[PDB]
This record gives sequence, C-alpha cells and structure tokens, in this order.
Amino acid sequence: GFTEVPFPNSPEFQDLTRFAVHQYNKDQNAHLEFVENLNVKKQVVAGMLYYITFAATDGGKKKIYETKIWVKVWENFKKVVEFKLVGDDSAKLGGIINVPFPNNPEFQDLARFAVQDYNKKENAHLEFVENLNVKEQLVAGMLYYITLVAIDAGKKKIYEAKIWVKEWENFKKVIEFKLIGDDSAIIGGFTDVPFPNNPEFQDLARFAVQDYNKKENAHLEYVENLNVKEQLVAGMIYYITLVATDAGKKKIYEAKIWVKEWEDFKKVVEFKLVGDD
Repeated sequence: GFTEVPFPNSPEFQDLTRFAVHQYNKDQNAHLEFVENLNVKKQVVAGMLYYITFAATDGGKKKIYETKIWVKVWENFKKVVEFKLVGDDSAKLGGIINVPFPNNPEFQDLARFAVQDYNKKENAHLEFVENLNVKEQLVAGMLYYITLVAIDAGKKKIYEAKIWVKEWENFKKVIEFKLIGDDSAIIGGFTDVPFPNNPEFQDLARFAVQDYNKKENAHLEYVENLNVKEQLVAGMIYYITLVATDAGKKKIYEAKIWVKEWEDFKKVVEFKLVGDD
C-alpha cells in the first residue's frame, strides 16, 4: 500500500515533479509551470513508486495535477507511469510511439503472453513466430500495440495485440487481440531493417502503392510501413508490410519488390491485402 510522505516540497520531491512536468510539456508541446507539491505518497514496489499531487499553472491559471513516478535508483531509472489533471475523465494519454526493435525479448514475451491468453479464452492453438511491429503508448501505465505473426492450423497469419502493462507491479493484461489476415511466407533467409520508415523504404512502399493503384484502378492512400525485410539475390528483394487507407479505412498490405539498380530495374512482384477490410 501507499504511504504519506511528511515532506511534500522536498528538493528531491520538487525534483521528481519537474522531471514529470518537463517530459509532459515536451512530449505534448505544452507549458505547465510547477508551483508546489501538494501531497506525496510512496509505494514500495519493484523499486519505489511515488504518487505525486502537485500544483501547476498553465499560463496564469491555477491547476492541480497528479503523477505516478516509478524509480529504481540502483539502475539510474525513473519513468513517468501516469500523468493526470484532476479531475478529467482520464489520464493524459501519450502519443503512440514506434519502437525500433519489435523482437527485443521483452516484446516477444508480451506477444507470447497474448497468444497464450487467446489460446485459453478461445480454446485455440496459435503458435507465435515473430513480431512485425511494436508501438508503445503512455497510458495509466503502458499500452503496447503489437503486430505479430502466429501459426494457426499450420498457416502463418498476422494478429494485433493491445496489451496493458504496469511493469512495477509485474502486471499485464490483453486489452484487445484480433486477427488481421494471412501472412505471405518469405521462403529463404532474410535481413531485418531496424527502421522500416526511412525515406529509402517509404519511397519503395509508395512506389508499390502507386503501382497497385494504377494496375487495379484503386486509390489506396499510403500511411507508413510496419516492417521491412531484405534479401540479396540478383539485385535485392524487399518484403514490405505497410498500412494504407482504403476510403479512410486503415488496411495492412504486404508488398514484394525486386530491385536491380545497375539496370534501373524496379518491379512489384507481389502486392497483397492482409486485412482490416
């Protein structure tokens, strides 16, 4: 349980608050100004957790906020795990930020946790393979958007798991788990691409989208990539998993593009809808 702290505006507590306040202001592009910690609690957890009630003005106007700061001084670690204006319907939700290494074992475990969760709830037998993409969001805690590949009935398919985790509590929970559609198998070895949304790759995916548009009389509107995989052959082949809107509806597609630069050769060999349709 929490515990009252008999020194609200302590230098180290005034420290914690402005750390939170600084991040919010920047991540959100705002200008909260810290005045005074009104109240401070403390919970011994995986490390310490401080629930901080403080006063801030936002261009002259008096406002009360609350933040939950997770700290592990033995790692030089402090993460803001909630930030909220009293009262408001909810906590201040952060932007949905993309995470460049979707297969860092911590997300592989999130993914597996979600796959098993679904296996129990649906009496199913899905089989994880890899993550294609992870997005993170500051909520009350963290929410991860995982786009994964799982083998079902022997066939690779793409699923999306939304999972909520309060890491200081060792707590996690599936918020949403849904089938997107069929994955298209790569066959052979591949190299991953750490940043699937570099200009190089955004231009290739846009090329394929226009190619598909022209060829099927469609009007897909490119949004971004989720994942890029490469392999050297004669020239290079890119396997691109991307989102496009089709009449405002977000869809996922898989493109296969074959490039031979000395030939000025660029060819879309496969472009397929995964799902969301």
